Order: sequence, then structure tokens, then C-alpha cells
Amino acid sequence: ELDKWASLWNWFNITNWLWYIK
Repeated sequence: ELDKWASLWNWFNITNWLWYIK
């Protein structure tokens, strides 16, 4: 689809930390 967004989410590795929401 587009590697322009996958490059940023890499910097946003915190979203993994997001498991603390549930």
C-alpha cells in the first residue's frame, strides 16, 4: 500500500506499550 506510514509507526514503538489500556 505505502511505506510512508510504516516508516513512522516504527518510531511509534510505544503503541506496543498500548497493551496497558486493556
